[PDB]
Amino acid sequence: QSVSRAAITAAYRRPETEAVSMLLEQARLPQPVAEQAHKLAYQLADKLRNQKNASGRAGMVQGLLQEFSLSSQEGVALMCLAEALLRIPDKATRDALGEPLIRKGVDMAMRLMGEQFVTGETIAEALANARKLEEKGFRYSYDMLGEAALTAADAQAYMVSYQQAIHAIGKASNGRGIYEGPGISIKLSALHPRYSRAQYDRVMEELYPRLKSLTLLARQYDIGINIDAEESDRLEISLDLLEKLCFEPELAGWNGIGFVIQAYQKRCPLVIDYLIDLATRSRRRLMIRLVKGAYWDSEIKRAQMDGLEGYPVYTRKVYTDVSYLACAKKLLAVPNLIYPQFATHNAHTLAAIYQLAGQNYYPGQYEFQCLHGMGEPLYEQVTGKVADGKLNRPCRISAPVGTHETLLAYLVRRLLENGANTSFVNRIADTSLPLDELVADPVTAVEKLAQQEGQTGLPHPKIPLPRD
Amino acid sequence: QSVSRAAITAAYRRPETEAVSMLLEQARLPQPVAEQAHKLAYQLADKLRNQKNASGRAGMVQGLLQEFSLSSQEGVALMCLAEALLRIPDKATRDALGEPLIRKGVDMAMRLMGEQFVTGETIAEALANARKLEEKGFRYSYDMLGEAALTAADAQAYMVSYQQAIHAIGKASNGRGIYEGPGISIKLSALHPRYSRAQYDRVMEELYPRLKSLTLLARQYDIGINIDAEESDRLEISLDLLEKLCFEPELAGWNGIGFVIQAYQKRCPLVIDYLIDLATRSRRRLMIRLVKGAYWDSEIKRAQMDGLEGYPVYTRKVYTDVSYLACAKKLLAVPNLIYPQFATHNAHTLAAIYQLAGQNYYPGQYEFQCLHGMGEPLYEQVTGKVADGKLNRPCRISAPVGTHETLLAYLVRRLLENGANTSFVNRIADTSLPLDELVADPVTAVEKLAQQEGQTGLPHPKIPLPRD
Ligand SMILES: Cc1cc2nc3c(=O)[nH]c(=O)nc-3n(C[C@H](O)[C@H](O)[C@H](O)COP(=O)(O)OP(=O)(O)OCC3O[C@@H](n4cnc5c(N)ncnc54)[C@H](O)[C@@H]3O)c2cc1C
Ligand SMILES: Cc1cc2nc3c(=O)[nH]c(=O)nc-3n(C[C@H](O)[C@H](O)[C@H](O)COP(=O)(O)OP(=O)(O)OCC3O[C@@H](n4cnc5c(N)ncnc54)[C@H](O)[C@@H]3O)c2cc1C
Ligand SMILES: O=C(O)[C@@H]1C[C@@H](O)CN1
Ligand SMILES: O=C(O)[C@@H]1C[C@@H](O)CN1
Repeated sequence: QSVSRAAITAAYRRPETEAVSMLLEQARLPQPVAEQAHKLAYQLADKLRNQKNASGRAGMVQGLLQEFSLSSQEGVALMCLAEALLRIPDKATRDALGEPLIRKGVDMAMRLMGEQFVTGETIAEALANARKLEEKGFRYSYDMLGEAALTAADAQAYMVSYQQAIHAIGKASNGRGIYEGPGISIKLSALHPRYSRAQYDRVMEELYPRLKSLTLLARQYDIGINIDAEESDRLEISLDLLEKLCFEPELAGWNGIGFVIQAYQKRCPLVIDYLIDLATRSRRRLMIRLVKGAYWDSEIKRAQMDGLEGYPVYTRKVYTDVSYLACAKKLLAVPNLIYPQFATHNAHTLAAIYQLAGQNYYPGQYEFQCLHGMGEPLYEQVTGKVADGKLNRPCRISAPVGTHETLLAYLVRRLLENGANTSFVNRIADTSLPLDELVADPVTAVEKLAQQEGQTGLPHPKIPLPRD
Repeated sequence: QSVSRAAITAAYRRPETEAVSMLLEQARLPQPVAEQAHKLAYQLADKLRNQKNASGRAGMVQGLLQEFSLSSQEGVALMCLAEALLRIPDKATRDALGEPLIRKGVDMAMRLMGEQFVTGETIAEALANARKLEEKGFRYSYDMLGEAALTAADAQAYMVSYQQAIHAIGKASNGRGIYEGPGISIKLSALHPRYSRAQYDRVMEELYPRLKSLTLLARQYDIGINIDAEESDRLEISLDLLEKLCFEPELAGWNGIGFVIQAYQKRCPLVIDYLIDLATRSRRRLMIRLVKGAYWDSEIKRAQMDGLEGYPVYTRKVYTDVSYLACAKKLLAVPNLIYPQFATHNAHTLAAIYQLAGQNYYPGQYEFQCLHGMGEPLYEQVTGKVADGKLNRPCRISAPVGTHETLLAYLVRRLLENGANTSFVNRIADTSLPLDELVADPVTAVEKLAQQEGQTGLPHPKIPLPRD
């Protein structure tokens, strides 16, 4: 392997104490920057939590819950009485006074919960809904739902769906280009049957020509085409595919190839070193989506079953946060080689990147990204005019496109993401968690754990090594 | 009295059968127009009811509620099971498996429920919030809360608050003018102590100079100034004040004087005849807000206590709807004399006015109006570009300004309006009421009642004449 590819391989499952300790100083925000990040994060989070005065109203209730020492079901009774009294029109009057059921249930629960996350049933419908936010400075990436093709027929249908989508998105883009215009994202697992266990030779013979074909088509329309990151044991083959793609003569001088990297992997910073070298060698600017990672629960389960030396992902959420910040700095350092796209719904992460990107933002420096149904509220504070009290930073919304028949896997990942006690979007909804705790700096949090536990980067107490 | 003033007086409490029968043909929409009104009303109402697919989702539930014959608490249990199952990360695993308390309570209930209806605590705060919707084509009228001044000191404080508000609104308007720019609305009951029983001479000596002063100030800034309509026994004195105001030399050639008329009053069409004559004589275009009326519950109570010959308002809601349509046609007929401002949250009423206004709309022909916290959803379909799927008709939002100390009366009127089974905004939320019933034409509804009951315009069966 090349020097950079070899380094990736060696970092695959390196001990967490080692991995985290190495990231810490790369992730640490300079005192000035950290303060500004905190203030901005606090502000974003406060505005989000207090949208319709939710907190102000809460304070009003408790202010009476004590003046009468009433229970929850008590204060409510009083409000009910007060409401009835306020409905008296005249003040004087007021004053004076089998398995199919289970299978169907899961299917329906999936669809009801999934609606919030899906932009459209078809690409035409999705694209029709774009103007509203695009006119506000938002951008879109269309995510054709459906993954892990099991059969040759399945993969072919996905291929056809991508091609049609590119034509549609490309026509809608109308030459807006890879930055301001919409793009598409693809899953390699959709393009090859049984990708999960597919061998190198067959992937190169069969998947690659499909990847190349879609990419050439995207280039014809000048839209971004992003390669999604999936399970960790497919990282290596995805890099091999990316490597080959970047050297296609027909793509020379075109910077629309995108690639996701997952900060929850120990390999992430090493993947970045490789990508930097690849952009240099292939003479392009890569569009890189930095995400934390959507498959954590499965990654942990998988590793515990394979009984290997360790995990390919961190076991404490705060370590993934630290990894993201360290990786963000690396990406921001090389604007000639990478267009960083910072996917996050986390107010601290957003504010940290905003400060790390430095003075003198220009549109092509970077963008934020979010998932439809999750990020719009946060980014409505971010994308738009400074005069309107926004940050004037672009956000690209990932917009799922598909019917109920393709929704399951995506929906499950969203449930895990939204339901996890560790998730920012879960904690922001816990009004008992103080804002300062919510937007706490991850590097400092890691150092606090280190002082308490006796060393930096210990694994989660409840997630022992697979061999234990 | 003049011919027009005399006609108003004679119509004060005319029998409902007579009043309604007289309105019917003036209100009747030409077959073509009625159909277009129905289609548009249905569309507006459907989009409002189905915002986040509320109905589509409802249909999905019942589709299973029968396939298993499950109770409400039953289907819910299944969804709960399905949700837990969908939280299993790996599919294989899933598959295999005293009076102060009362006074305080009323105060707090008032404030919690009132927030949705109040734009700002102060005029500066209110004005700061205007750009968002103004940029979308909305307009504002600021409603300084506080009415029915009891003391001289009270009225003076209201007067000062209005003056300060005009300066603020006028500065914010910045010469946008009476149509495109914000205006203010005032209550005569705020400007004179014990207005409810005030005599003509004292009102002319004391209230009028205040009204004149505010109006001259509004003219200096070229903003609209609207006289609110209050209880029915103050209609006459309000007309006397308006009459005098319209002939002030300093207001000559200025068309910013506004006046509300209430369609629920039997006098409404006669007031319009008077206003038409007044605009002609005083050589101005009057800004007229046609509203249905906010004091119905109190009007009925008042009449039943005074034991008079009849009611000054209709006793069936559908009659008020008919009155509004008849009155709207009268206003639209005289664009040189009146700028009609159609206040309503009712999709049928809106659609009917839209069609009645005819072909070749121009911005200065008319506007719609709504209350903050009630009308924005409906009018988001209306104000804005045709290309964006809107109707391109302006709506002016009435924006209450004030603290909790001035909120009570306004809030109570909003509770009655929102809570009434007869209110459009209440019925649209009743998903068991078919859309077609919701947007049913009021003239046809009245004719249906007439055929069933044996004559047109009978009073509400539950609201006998006061002397009964
Ligand atoms: C536009 C877009 C494209 C995306 N593409 C991909 C993609 O191709 N592949 C993909 O994998 N994800 C992808 N993601 C999504 C992504 O990974 C999740 O949305 C993300 O991890 C949420 O991070 P956050 O900063 O919003 O929330 P945060 O609440 O701050 O962090 C959330 C998360 O931390 C991690 N985590 C949770 N618990 C632990 C733990 N105990 N130990 C270590 N880490 C933990 C997870 O990665 C997790 O999702 C994409 C997201 C967006 C917005
Ligand atoms: C910008 C603005 C300014 C306003 N200014 C004033 C004002 O100065 N004075 C004022 O009085 N109102 C004023 N109103 C408000 C107003 O009168 C109510 O908002 C209104 O009546 C609601 O009508 P609607 O078409 O939205 O609802 P709809 O549901 O179609 O009709 C509602 C109503 O019909 C009436 N009604 C209810 N029951 C009966 C019945 N049994 N018999 C007869 N009629 C019945 C009422 O007038 C009532 O509010 C204003 C409203 C707005 C938007
Ligand atoms: O599948 C997922 O969970 C993420 C989100 C999308 O952008 C696609 N990759
Ligand atoms: O007081 C009311 O109820 C109405 C609404 C405002 O426009 C003022 N008049």
